[PDB]
Parts: sequence; structure tokens; C-alpha cells
Amino acid sequence: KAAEQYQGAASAVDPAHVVRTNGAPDMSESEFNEAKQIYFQRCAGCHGVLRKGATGKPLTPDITQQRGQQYLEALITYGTPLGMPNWGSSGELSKEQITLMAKYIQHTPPQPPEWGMPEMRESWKVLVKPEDRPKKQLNDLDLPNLFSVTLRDAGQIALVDGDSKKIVKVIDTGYAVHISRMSASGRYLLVIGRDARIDMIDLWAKEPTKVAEIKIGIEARSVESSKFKGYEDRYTIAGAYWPPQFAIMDGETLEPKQIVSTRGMTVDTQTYHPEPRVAAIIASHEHPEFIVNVKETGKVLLVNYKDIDNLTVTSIGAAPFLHDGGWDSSHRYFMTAANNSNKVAVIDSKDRRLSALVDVGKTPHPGRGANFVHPKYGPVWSTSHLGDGSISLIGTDPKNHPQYAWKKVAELQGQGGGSLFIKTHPKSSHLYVDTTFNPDARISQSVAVFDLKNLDAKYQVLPIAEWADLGEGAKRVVQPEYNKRGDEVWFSVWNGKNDSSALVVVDDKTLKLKAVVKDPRLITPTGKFNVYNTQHDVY
Amino acid sequence: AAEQYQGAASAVDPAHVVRTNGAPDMSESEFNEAKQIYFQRCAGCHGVLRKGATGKPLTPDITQQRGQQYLEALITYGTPLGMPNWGSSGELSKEQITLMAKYIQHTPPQPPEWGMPEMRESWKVLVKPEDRPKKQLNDLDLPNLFSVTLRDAGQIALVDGDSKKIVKVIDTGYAVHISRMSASGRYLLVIGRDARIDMIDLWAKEPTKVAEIKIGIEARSVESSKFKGYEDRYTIAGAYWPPQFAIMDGETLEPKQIVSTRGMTVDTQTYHPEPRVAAIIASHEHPEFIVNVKETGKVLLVNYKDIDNLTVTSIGAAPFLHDGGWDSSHRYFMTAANNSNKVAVIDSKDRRLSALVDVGKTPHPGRGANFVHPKYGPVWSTSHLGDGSISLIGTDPKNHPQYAWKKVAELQGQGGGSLFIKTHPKSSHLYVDTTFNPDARISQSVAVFDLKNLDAKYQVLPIAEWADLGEGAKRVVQPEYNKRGDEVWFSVWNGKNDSSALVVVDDKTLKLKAVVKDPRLITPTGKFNVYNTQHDVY
Ligand code: DHE
Ligand code: DHE
Ligand code: HEC
Ligand code: HEC
Repeated sequence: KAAEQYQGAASAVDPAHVVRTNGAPDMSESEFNEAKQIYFQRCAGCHGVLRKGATGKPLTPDITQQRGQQYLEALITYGTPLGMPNWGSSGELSKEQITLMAKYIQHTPPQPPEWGMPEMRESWKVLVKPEDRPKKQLNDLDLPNLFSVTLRDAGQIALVDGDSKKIVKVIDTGYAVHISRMSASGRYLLVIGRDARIDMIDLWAKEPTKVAEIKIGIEARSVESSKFKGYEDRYTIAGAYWPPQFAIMDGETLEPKQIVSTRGMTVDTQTYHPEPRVAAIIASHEHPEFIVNVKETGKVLLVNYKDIDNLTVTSIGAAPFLHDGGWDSSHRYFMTAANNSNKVAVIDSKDRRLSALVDVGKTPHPGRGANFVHPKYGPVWSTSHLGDGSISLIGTDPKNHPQYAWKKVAELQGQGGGSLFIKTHPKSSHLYVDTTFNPDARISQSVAVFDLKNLDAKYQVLPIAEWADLGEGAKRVVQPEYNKRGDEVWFSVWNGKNDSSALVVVDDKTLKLKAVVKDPRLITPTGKFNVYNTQHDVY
Repeated sequence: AAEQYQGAASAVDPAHVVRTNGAPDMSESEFNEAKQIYFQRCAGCHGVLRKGATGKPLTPDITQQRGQQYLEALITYGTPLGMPNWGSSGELSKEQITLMAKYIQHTPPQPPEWGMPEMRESWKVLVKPEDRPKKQLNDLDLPNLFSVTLRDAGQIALVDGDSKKIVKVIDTGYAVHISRMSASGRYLLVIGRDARIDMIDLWAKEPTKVAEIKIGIEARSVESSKFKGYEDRYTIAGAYWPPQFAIMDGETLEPKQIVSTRGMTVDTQTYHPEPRVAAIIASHEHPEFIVNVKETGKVLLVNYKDIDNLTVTSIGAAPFLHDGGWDSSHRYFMTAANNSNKVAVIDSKDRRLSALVDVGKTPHPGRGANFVHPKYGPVWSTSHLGDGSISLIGTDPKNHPQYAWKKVAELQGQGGGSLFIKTHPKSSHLYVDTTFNPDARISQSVAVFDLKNLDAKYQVLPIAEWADLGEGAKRVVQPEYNKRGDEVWFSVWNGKNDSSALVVVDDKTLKLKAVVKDPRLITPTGKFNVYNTQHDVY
């Protein structure tokens, strides 16, 4: 009873300032659930689970009820020229459905489940123990030249032989794998689906097989392996969209070790954000750390794995909406993009600080970027954009080129906006740029190629989807990817689930069609990752 | 283009995202009546989001599972495991208990957040550092000044140690919880449970407030940088709500950084939406702050060498971290995980957890009592709320590795409800209060042990009786020494409409020495001697 009186006083919190949420328009279970289904299929990706993910005002009840039924139905119907699509004018949703959505966003956001250690371990499986695994490569495949390709809708991935252009093995994975990464030893291929399910693949088995699996959240996009000297296959890290967290696992078995929440204060307004999605993750070569990108709060975390029992995290503030990115030629500066902020953040991994914030085009989307030596400006890193057809070239040499370091030194012009990936290779004199989400079909089905030896000349357009000879379908071309020796660049002809797709290979030296990969199993091919280039960050 | 890029379906399954309800309808006045009772009477233990107490949380999934009558029966008779009986005792009516049962079946109302805009709005520089004196402009013996908390008055009082007279009363935040000193010994920092901080300059003609700021809706702790070369550099405060801490300029109180403590627990490793910040202590080994996060049981080492890019080492300990203090050497932070009945040892030099020592029912050491035991070498002690024991823990890894991090011995006091144990380098006595003991006589007195003869039973000093105050609970709390170490002060924490006092004792003879009374001395709780607080002398 002593301890009961000890903690018996009043909370300093004023009841009058703790508010009950409601005053929303009534809707039955049938109605409520219909809107909710529409919400996650059509709105969630941009607005988030708790409705604070997009730019502009959040869709939380304090704002929506203020605007009211009429204003909301009107906005959802026509959209806005700032990124909010029109759902009525386009015919996407009915007026009845839009009325449902306007009612829906006036209610408190339904809560998705959390996903801690018990859920994680439950989902964790070791298909093949480290003791039962081969001591050496048991197949005669040229693993470095293998291409891990995502059969998106199929929920699988395909290993494709670089030289033979044939599918060696198809593997079952999590739905719509987003990226593929290689372990520092070059033996394990890691893949993670948007459903947060990670699969570990042993390339040394007679036939490449899965040795371990785990689910690290409800939704996810990234995975990475420890690449610091003396830590080959030590730790594997993965970031989730929901819950706002990342998890560190055992490199050999994928055993859950640490789970860290990214919920926190933003870099810009320094206010609490309840859902800071984890974006890109890259492993440091300077220190035993993982460089994690936290989107909404716009934070770059340096997570030290030298001692995972007592995690040390350095939080570097950058700019809101961090997404993708990659290393500079030297592998010390993490050139990442804050897309909605129209900036590229530069993270000095050695000194562990924000080297600079570079102003670029509308909605930069570099992927891992493209590094090359410019005749006049020296070592540069480049990116294309979704908001425009420009290509930003940034100087990346502080030591021997202070005049150009962290400056948008020059621009190039491609086919137009809607670009996703820019590419090049050390042995190549060409720079590729795609246009996957360009509203023009011809431009979306082709790629622009620049001449590094003559950057003044306009690009050449390579008709990739046409070369494929596929037939009907949108046939969107996406992500150029070189092979081991960088003498051929690969592309994905991302056609529908019920249509026909292909991977088109081009001779880098002649810019001529070299081959086309077709297979009934090659369903919705998207990302392609060449083992050697992925593992050694060659781009 | 960007609209098609981010146009695919989210990987989250709509069928697993749940709408809350199925709660008993209650009008606006009924919900508000319940909500008021909940923060006046329940929140302290259960918390804002109802996940702060042991046992099952009071969230809709559980409360609706138990049902209306189960809840009414539980709130009415309580449980032997820490849940008070509100009906049986007669505290709440059956009509109110019915409202409470219905209330916790609804989603928890949400309190506002509190970020940088709110912080800067509340931030006030009263006297600019340039406009402040360059020397001490008064004749006060600052090191022997006591900062006393006049709880219900929302003020503190500076009492001259030798004269026993109130030197100045200052308006502060409501119910200040602790007083802390800047490393230079010039500024006094106080923080109210309402999260309002006040910085006081002791060098001014009359010690006065130079700055103030509010770092949350509810808080308890504050601290200053004590690493060499960092005097008055930064000030840190921990909040209960929102679940966070903030770092500010140690000269102006300007908010610089705010860090959320919401996260994963150390035991179950699941997400906890409300991990309150408990004690905070400044490191002498590195340029860091050692922060306790209660519910997740984490001790964070927040480095301030580069305040722009904050680096935090997260150390797991045990759930329900609360109060704690240094060992005689000032390298090991001895902190109590009260509900876990353990004392965590954080090595601030090597930056790791040295041990988890099993102690008694609900440890509550305050900052603890350090003293060299004649047999077991240097130890750090603590008393409890749950029982009448006093744990003695060895703290000497070098010269006494056999006793290091072991509950080496045990002393017995008057009983439970204890809150503070105390001693001093120059003293040979060990004091222990028993503030929340259900017996009036025990709670109005303190026990004293002879450190030169620990086998001998304690003496009982009738502190409240010595005060001669008349009616009231007259609960005595927290022993405190003067700089010389020859006087020990106690607070007679009576009601606000009653008479209170500060009883001072001759440590050398254990005889009454002085009694401080004043119409202004309302509900005197914590007392912090300037020097002893600044140099962590305990
Ligand atoms: C955070 C993130 C990364 C960086 C990973 C890293 O390196 O750690 C990334 C990379 C990638 C990469 C990496 C390529 C590389 O060369 O590194 C690929 C292939 C890719 C295929 C697609 N991405 Fe990606 N992508 C998102 C997020 C991300 N994508 C989205 O949230 C978004 C905007 C919406 C969505 O529906 O997921 C999105 C849409 C797409 C697509 O439309 C693609 C083409 C097909 C798909 O599966 O949705 N994203
Ligand atoms: C986190 C915390 C600390 C350590 C801070 C530090 O050292 O940096 C502390 C210390 C303290 C100290 C520090 C003394 C010391 O020697 O360091 C004092 C005097 C004190 C007076 C009280 N505390 Fe305290 N206390 C709480 C929290 C805390 N108290 C509570 O939440 C609790 C259990 C419930 C409440 O009502 O707030 C509580 C009740 C009390 C009381 O009942 C006291 C006697 C009067 C009051 O104002 O509530 N607390
Ligand atoms: C990204 C590709 C989006 C998708 C898909 C949807 N919305 Fe959106 N929405 C988006 C942006 C960037 C903005 C900002 C608009 C601006 O000009 O500032 C919005 C805004 C809204 C709003 C208005 C909020 C307000 O200002 O009060 C609403 C009500 C809204 N969006 C609704 C909504 C719904 C119901 C959607 C799916 C059916 C949806 N959005 C999808 C970006 C995107
Ligand atoms: C601490 C001093 C408390 C105060 C004040 C109140 N409660 Fe409590 N409560 C407390 C504990 C430690 C526990 C666990 C007890 C156990 O034996 O497990 C509880 C539990 C409850 C419950 C039952 C929860 C369940 O198991 O379903 C209820 C319904 C409950 N407490 C309600 C509640 C209310 C409404 C209170 C204020 C009027 C309240 N508690 C105060 C600790 C504390």
C-alpha cells in the first residue's frame, strides 16, 4: 500500500487538453471496410498508413473535418497540380466511392498490427543449417556474372546466366521483391519482398537454394549486408515501411538480433512524426556501420555493429523525404536523394557528417546513381528525375577538385520526365537513362544513351521494347544494368502479368541489339542485379 | 509520372487493419467526468495510453475482453499486486466506478504533442548572459545554500544553511521535482512536474531567474554537463509526456535537440508507445548524459561532443528504471529498476552494463548512500518501498572483486514505504526515512544506523514530534546534509492548509538543532544543498 500512495498523485497532464476523437459522418461496417480497402490499394502508398506521408496537409481527422465533406469530395474528384491525382474526372472511382472516401478520412486511422521480436522469431526459419551447407561451390556456374531478376507479380526471382542468356533457376520468394543484394563473400544472395519477407540464397549449393527466411515487418523495401573489413557475412539489416523500424539479424542464419524504432522528430520542423518509413540502406566501408535512410524525418542513421548488444547510432539530419542513393566513385560519400525536397544529400561516411545538400531538378531519382570522370569537372556522380527530363552532374572530389565538389556542375537533357534509372560502367563510354513513367508510350518504351566522350551531342534513342518484338501491352522499359565485364547493358521490358515480357541485352561497344530473353516464367520482370556489380558497388 | 510511380497498392492487407469500437455509449459529460478521474487518480500508474502499469494494459482489446462487470469488480476491490481498491475504501462511488469501467473500454483520448515550435514559444530569456553580473554581487555563502521545494505553492525557497532563514522565495513551475546545480556552481536549475524549467543566477544581487522553458506536458528530471571543459555548456531534461528528452543551451536554455524515447522494450523486445524518461545523470568519463528510460528499461548514453549529429549508445538493463546515483568513485551509475526488484550497474567509462543485482521489494535509493564497510570494502546502499530492508552492494571491482556487484549484506529498518537513505564522507551515521509507511509514528520518524557498529540496531529520531506542529499527517521525507557534513535536514511534509517545517539535526550528537518554520514554507518536500548536489556528495 506504500507504493500505491507513492504513485497516487495526479498526472500533471490536464484532462481538458486530452481530446476524444470523433464528430465524423456515420458509416456502417460494410461502408467503412469498402473505403478502407480502397484506401490501401489506391492512397496508402503516398499518404501512408496513418495518413501523414504525403506533402501538404495530412488526412487526419483534425484537418479533414475542418475541410468538410464537400471540400474533400471535390479535392478527391479533381485532384491538384501538386501531386494529388484526380479520381473522379478520370473515371477511376465512382461518386459513391468518393463520398465513402471523404467520410472515411474523417474517422480515426484504423491501426495496423505491430511486429516485434515474437512475431519475427515465429516467422524465422532455417531451411539449411550452416553445418549442412557446402564448404565450396558445388556447381560450375559463373556466379559473378549471374543476374538476379525480379518476377514481380509471380512472387519469385530468376537467376539468369550472363553469357548464355538463359534462366538457370527460378526461386519462390516474398511478393514483389523490391531489391537484391549480395553478401560480402559473394556466396549469399539476399532478397526482400514488399511484404517484408527476406529470403537467403546459397549460390554454392548444387542448385542455388534457400537456406533461411524471416519476415521483418508488414511492409518493406530494403536489405543490406555488412561490408566492413573483417565482417563478411556477419550481420544483415533490413528496413521496414511499417512498423517504422529496421532490424539487425545474424548474417549466417538470419536470427533476429535487434529491432530499432524510427518513430521520431523530423529534421525540418523538429516535430514528432508517427511513421518515418525506412528507405535506402547502404553498408559502410569506412567503419563497421550500416547507413540507414529515414524518409519523413529526413534522417540518415549510422548504426554501428561492432557491438550489437549495445547499439550505438549516430543520427545525421539531412533533408525531408530521403529515398534512394549510392556511393561516389571512391566509396566514401553516400549520394542520396531527398526527392520531394528536390535535393541530393551527401553523407561523408568517414568523418560521419553531412558534407552538403545539393539543389537539383524536380523529384530526383538516381537509383544508386552513375559515376564517371568528366573531362572538365573531374569525378562526378549523376542522377535523372521523375519531375523533369534533366540529368544532374555533381562534383564528388573534395581533395583534388574543391572548385566543383558538391556543386551541380552541369546538366544533360534526356527524353523527358518520368525517369527512374541512369547508368554507366568504368569500362564504358556510354551513359544510359530510361523513362519508365513517362506518359508518352514511345518514350516510356525506349532509353536515351549519351556519349561520355562527347557530352555536347544529343543522346541516341534505343527502341528497347520494339527490339523485343512482344506485341500488345504498355511494355515499359526500366533500369539499365551492365554485366560483369561491362560490355553489355541489360534492360527490363516490364509488361503486364497476362502479357509477354523480356530482357533485352545491348552490345555496349556498338549500341546494337545483342539478344532478347523470353521465357514463359519471365513474368513482370523489374529489377535486375548482376552479382559482381551489386556486390562490389560498381556503378 | 510521380503519381504512377507511387501508384501501386500498399503491401499492408486492409483486412488486418482494425477499426476500434464496441464500447458502451457514454455522453460528453459522462466521458469527461471519467477522463478527469482517470488523470487525477489512475494515470500516474497506468499512464496516458494505459500501458504503464504491470499486469494487463487498460486498452480496449483487453478491457472489452474482460467485460463491464469484471472491470467494475476489479476497480472496486483492487488486487494484492499493486492495484488499489476504489470502492471498498470508499474513494469512488459505484456510479463513478461504472463510468470508469465504461471509459477504459474506449480508445485512450490523445494529449497534444510538444515539439520545437511549442518549446520556442515557451522559451524566455529573462536576463541576457551579457547583462548578467561578472562576479558574485551578494554576501551569501552559496555552497551551503539549500534549495527547498514548496510543492503545492509552485515555488522554491533558498535557505541559508547556517542561519536557518529563508533568503528568497521564487515562483517556479508546479510542484518542482528536483533542484540541480551547474558545474560552475553559479546557476540553480529546477524543473516542475508540469515540465517548466527555471534557471536561477545565484550571483545576482538577489538570486533571480535568468531563463525559462517548457519541455513537455509532464516531466521529472533535469541535468547539466559535467564533463571537463563543458561547464554550463548544455542542459538536458526528460519528459513523461511526450515520451522524450531535450537538450538546450546551458547558458540561455535555448532548445537545440529533441529525441523521442518511444521504442522497443529490453525484455519482450516489442514496441512500447510511452516510455517515460526517468533519472538523468551527467558523465565524468565522457561528454555524455546517462538517461533512464523506464518502460523499455534502457539506459541511453547521449553524447554532446557534437550536438548537431547526436550519437546515442543504447544499453539494455531491466524494465521500470527509475532513480539512481553514482558509486563513491563516480564511474558506476547505480540505478534501480523498482518493479523488477533489481539494481542496474552502468559502467560510464567502459560504457556497458556491469550487472543486474537482485535486491528487495521495490528499491527506491534516490541517489543512494555510499560508505566503506569495515569487512566488505566500499559499498552503495538503498532502502525499499516494498519492504523494510536496506541492501548494501559492493562497488569495488579492483580491490574487492569478490564482493563487486553483490548484495553483500542487509540492514533492517522500521519497515517499508522508505524513500531515501543518506550519509556523508565526514559522517559515521546512515539515515533512512519511511515516508509512505501506513503507520503514522513510523512515517513521522527516521532510523539511524551507526556505521562504526552495523550489528547494532538503529535509533529512531522523532522528527515530526520535534517540529511541534500539531495536526496533520506530518510525513517526514528525504535526509540531506550541509556542506560541512555535520547537520542533517529533514522535511516535515504536512498538508497545504496545515503547518510544515524543516527539522535540522546535529549529526555528531543526534540531537535536535533547529526547526525552520515560516508561513511561506508550504508542503516542503525535496531539499538540495548547493555544494553537495553540485559535487554529487553522497
Ligand atoms: C526505398 C526504395 C529503394 C531503395 C532501396 C535501397 O537501395 O536500399 C528502391 C529501389 C528500387 C530498385 C533498385 C534498383 C537498383 O539498381 O539499385 C528497383 C529495381 C526498384 C523497383 C521499383 N520501385 Fe523502388 N519504390 C519504392 C521504394 C524504394 N525503391 C517505393 O516506395 C515506390 C515509390 C512505390 C512502390 O510501389 O513501392 C517504388 C516503386 C518502384 C517501382 O515502381 C518498381 C520499378 C517496381 C516495383 O516493384 O514497385 N526500386
Ligand atoms: C524520475 C524521478 C526521480 C529521479 C530524477 C533524477 O534524479 O534526475 C525522482 C526523484 C525525487 C527526488 C530527489 C531527491 C534526491 O535526493 O535526488 C525528490 C525529493 C522527489 C520527491 C517526490 N517524488 Fe520523485 N517521483 C517520481 C519520479 C522521480 N522522482 C514519480 O513519478 C513519482 C513515483 C510519482 C509522482 O507523484 O510524481 C514520484 C513521487 C515523489 C513524491 O511523492 C515526492 C516525495 C514529492 C512529489 O513532489 O511528488 N523525487
Ligand atoms: C500520390 C501519388 C497520391 C495518391 C496515390 C493519392 N494522393 Fe492524395 N494527395 C497527394 C498529395 C501530394 C497531396 C497534396 C495536395 C496539394 O496540392 O497540397 C494530396 C492531398 C490529398 C487531400 C487534400 C488534403 C488537404 O489539403 O486537406 C486529400 C483529401 C487526398 N489527398 C485524398 C487522397 C485519397 C482519398 C486518395 C486515394 C483514393 C489519395 N489522396 C491518393 C498524393 C496522393
Ligand atoms: C498504482 C498506484 C495504480 C493506480 C493508482 C490504479 N491502478 Fe489499476 N492497476 C495497477 C496495477 C499494478 C495493476 C495490476 C494488478 C494485478 O494484480 O495484475 C492494475 C490493474 C488494473 C485493472 C485490471 C487490469 C486487467 O487485468 O484487466 C483495472 C481495470 C485497473 N487497474 C483500473 C484502474 C483504474 C480505472 C484506476 C483509477 C481510478 C486505476 N487502475 C488506478 C496500478 C494502479
